[PDB]
Amino acid sequence: KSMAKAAGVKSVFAVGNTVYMTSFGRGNDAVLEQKIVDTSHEPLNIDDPAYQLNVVTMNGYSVTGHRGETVSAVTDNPLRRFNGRKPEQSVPTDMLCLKPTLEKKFFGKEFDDNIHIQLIYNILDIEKILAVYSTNAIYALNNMSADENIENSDFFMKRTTDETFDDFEKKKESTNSREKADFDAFEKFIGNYRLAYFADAFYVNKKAKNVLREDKELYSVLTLIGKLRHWCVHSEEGRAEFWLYKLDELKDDFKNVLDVVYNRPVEEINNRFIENNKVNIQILGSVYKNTDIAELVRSYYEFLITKKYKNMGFSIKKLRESMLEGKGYADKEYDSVRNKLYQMTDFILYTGYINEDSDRADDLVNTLRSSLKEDDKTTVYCKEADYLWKKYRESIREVADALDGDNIKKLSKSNIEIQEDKLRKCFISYADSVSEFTKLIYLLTRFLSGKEINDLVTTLINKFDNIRSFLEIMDELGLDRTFTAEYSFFEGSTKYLAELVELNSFVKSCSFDINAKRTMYRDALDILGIESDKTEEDIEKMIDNILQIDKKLKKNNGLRNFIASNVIDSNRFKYLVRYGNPKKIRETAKCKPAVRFVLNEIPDAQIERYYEACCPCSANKRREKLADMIAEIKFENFTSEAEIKRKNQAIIRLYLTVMYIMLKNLVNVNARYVIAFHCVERDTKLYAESGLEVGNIEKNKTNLTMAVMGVKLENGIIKTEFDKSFAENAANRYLRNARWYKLILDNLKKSERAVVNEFRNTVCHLNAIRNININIKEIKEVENYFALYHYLIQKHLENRFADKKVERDTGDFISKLEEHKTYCKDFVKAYCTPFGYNLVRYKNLTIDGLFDKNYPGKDDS
RNA sequence: CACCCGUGCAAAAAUGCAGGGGUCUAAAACUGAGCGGAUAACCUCUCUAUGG
RNA sequence: CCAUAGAGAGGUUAUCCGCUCCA
Ligand SMILES: [Mg+2]
Ligand SMILES: [Mg+2]
Repeated sequence: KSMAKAAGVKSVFAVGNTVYMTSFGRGNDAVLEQKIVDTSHEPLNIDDPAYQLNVVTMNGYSVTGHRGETVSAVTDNPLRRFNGRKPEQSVPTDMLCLKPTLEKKFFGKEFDDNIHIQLIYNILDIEKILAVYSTNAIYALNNMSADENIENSDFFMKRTTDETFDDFEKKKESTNSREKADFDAFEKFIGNYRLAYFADAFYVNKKAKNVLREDKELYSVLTLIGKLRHWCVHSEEGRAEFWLYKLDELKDDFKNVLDVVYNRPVEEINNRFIENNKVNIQILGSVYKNTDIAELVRSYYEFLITKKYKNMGFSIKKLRESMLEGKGYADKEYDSVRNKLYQMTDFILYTGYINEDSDRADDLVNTLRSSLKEDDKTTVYCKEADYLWKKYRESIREVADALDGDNIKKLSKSNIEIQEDKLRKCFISYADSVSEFTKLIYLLTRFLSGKEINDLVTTLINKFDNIRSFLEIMDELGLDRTFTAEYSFFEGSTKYLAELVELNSFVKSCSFDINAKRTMYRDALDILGIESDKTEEDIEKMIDNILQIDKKLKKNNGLRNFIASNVIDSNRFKYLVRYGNPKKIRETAKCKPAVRFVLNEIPDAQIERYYEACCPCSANKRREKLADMIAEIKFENFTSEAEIKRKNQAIIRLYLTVMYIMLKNLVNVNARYVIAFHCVERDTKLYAESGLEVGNIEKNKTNLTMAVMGVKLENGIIKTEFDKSFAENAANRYLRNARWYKLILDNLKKSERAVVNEFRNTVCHLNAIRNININIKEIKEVENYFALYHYLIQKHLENRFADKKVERDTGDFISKLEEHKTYCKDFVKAYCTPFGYNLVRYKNLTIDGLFDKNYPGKDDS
């Protein structure tokens, strides 16, 4: 929407007395355009300008650019920020007024410019996007313990890298009671049958078989994840504050375990590439007679794994099926080998366009870049496809007639020896030459969904690209880039970016272990709610009897083998079994308002499909009628009678989707408050250095927002009222406003230290939705996930504060929370006060409508 | 539809207009041609399992 | 033999995140 950004004005920096401007270069690169010194402009980039200045004024610059459509826009002078209607030109400061402190921390001294602060804030944001995912992985691992009752377990909380497994093993005969339980929890964790759900991190493939890793390696993985969560959320004093940025000093055991876990896919991709694609390689070698097979395998590797020339500027898939349309290859005979035939045809087209038809590819991309309507694009594709078919008909037929029958088997067993030294110089780098930060990121991604795997890496790509662009900009201007010894990790930001993009080239979701079907069957029974009178030591025997494991399902066993054949292998069940406690997600599925409201986010196509598969007329009554089908699903104990069974068998996928969506987005909601508390700790640490008496944050979490606001606690409560002088003497720019200072003070006067402490503990340990089955029991309506999550956490707080002394404000809040079966809109802003020093974050995390980026709504005062 | 900042005009403190903000929040960037990952329907084959 | 379910292969249509090239 910003016409200034549309016209190409990437940034407006301000260093010293001058002001520099930049434009959008190639991708995320920034290129200087011109500099301003007191309404006098000296242009830069004379060779290829991006925009020109029409009139330059003290309070703004007018530009016109030709990025897309010629649009004229106006920018504002950075030196004039906070210098309007009441020394008129100075470098702007941040909202928190921590710019000098952050600069003196990251770099060796103060800087009289606002370029370094943006890089520092990007570095800070790197930690923000890691705490959300790191505490999410810890949620899954801690939840894999399958605790049935109320669970407050904390295993990874105490884990630290400073001690190795040799010292940890010394706690077996230790005379301290706490260390006994510390070791017993680890023993129970490694003895768990559900570690097979993360076989890529907990299992090693050594006919051979994949077995559980050694205890030392399991402990190292667990300690690494726990310490990453600890460092991401908390802010430790001393050298522990720079653990992620000085992972070089990790112990030998942790280094070796990181190397081993990272080497698992790379060895599977490089060392057995020929063995995995032998049939295709041999067929292509027979086709391309004149080429060298050593170069052919390298080209195939570039086409499949690296995929660096694949961005040819046109859709090879669409080209291939415009070429093959209307021919004999659409028959039902070739679907058994389509997966190889189509890919080999794509490789043939890609090689042709790379080598001999590069000019034709350039002409095609030029024509496509100026295309008007959809009719033109398909016509150009049809013409190119006609040429490609007339050129490659014989080769395609030769491939197709040698891709069936005994020939596939013969080429699948025949040995092929190939000089591979050419392929080595293109193989993706092993763990030997890959940095510990990226290896740790890879290890972390083993414990979360594939969608979050992509999101976590890509955000890191963007952040490191921004860091690199900022660093490059300050080298052109002659500024200082050299970080202090604490943060020297960022000097190699280019190589970290390269390693991260290389990792993203091949990263996939977590992989199960083939010997993990009995546990998944039991888990599916628990999730669907099928119960048996048999004990724990007999249900396993019954599962072994039915499976007789490579499955051998007996005849006419009914739901017993129906589940084993149709619900263990489902992708939805794979997603849900590693996320959410199986014996708990059934009870929360009984919340009719919760399932009814979550069904609104489900696509109107999925809803129609599953309504047509259960009932035999508006969408609202459709959703309502299928919501109670999801809620009260039932089965047997372990015409219409079979019909009501088939209905519940059909509703299984929608049930699993509903549960997974609810749990995932509730954890996403909790991630915001995890980030907020991390920020509170970090900013307390920063303000402590700047010269502000912040007190002890651990005792009272509102100490930051009290010291910044200027108030203090005496006799347990604040004895200071509103006075306009306090607003203007605030430590940061957020609280300089009188009305919001007053509102934050008012909400702060009705909070409790213990309540805020437990809010912090519940947000960090994720207990609010770990005991979701208890805290969701009585809800009248659900309006959004903000409301649902806050109801859950308020119910948890009331449940624990049942017998402890609670003062008038919290008592009134709990009374409201019990009278109305919905979250109390005042309790949230009462216990959200530790974020008051950051007013925008505080308002985002208190009133809904402002909470969600994708769901804007009206804000009430 | 949040917060802050610039300018213009009523006005004694804020409103109305029009803009900017990687240095505000999970939150800087318009269009076309594509690439990778993930999800959700529909069509056609193959392999399943439940039922009449 | 028909109904339903779930997987694998190939396409089609939305959607989100990131990246390359051009204007
Ligand atoms: Mg904690
Ligand atoms: Mg930012």
